[PDB]
Amino acid sequence: GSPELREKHRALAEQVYADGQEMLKNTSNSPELREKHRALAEQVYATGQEMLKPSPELREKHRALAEQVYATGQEMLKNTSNSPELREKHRALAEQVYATGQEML
Ligand code: HEM
Ligand code: HEM
Ligand SMILES: [Cl-]
Repeated sequence: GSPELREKHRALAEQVYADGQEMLKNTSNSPELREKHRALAEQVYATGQEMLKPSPELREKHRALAEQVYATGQEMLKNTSNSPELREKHRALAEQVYATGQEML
């Protein structure tokens, strides 16, 4: 429907992934970086919704996984330090979101 919106979503997704990976490599991240990631997360989520307004079952899966990853991140917003356990459970989920989005491409 709108390729411009799809590519905005993609580019935002890429940037979420980069600071995610960047943040993974540090025991403590500045609030600036943590906030960039999460503002970007908010905008990929928003652009994804905008597109719902491939197959329906694949979009459904991706959407459900997005919500789960976003809800997971919100819990991490309350923590000055997120542990390996938390950080890796979030990474695993986020990986499934990326995969399913790429499966639609
Ligand atoms: C929030 C985290 C999300 C991430 C990291 C994410 C990531 C991606 C990625 C990487 C793609 C493939 C883009 C490409 O390579 O061209 C994609 C496509 C897509 N995403 Fe998401 N997504 C997210 C959330 C959502 C949500 C919440 C929705 C819907 C409510 C959504 C709907 C879509 C749709 C419909 C496409 C395919 C668009 C098209 O084919 O024209 N996404 N997503
Ligand atoms: C794909 C969609 C993703 C969404 C919607 C998302 C969302 C969030 C949110 C809302 C937070 C809370 C921010 C904070 O604690 O300050 C967060 C934290 C985090 N995310 Fe993500 N994230 C995604 C992908 C990733 C990926 C792929 C990685 C790693 C490769 C990652 C690594 C992290 C890390 C390490 C934190 C914690 C930062 C810290 O404790 O200093 N995220 N994420
Ligand atoms: Cl804490």
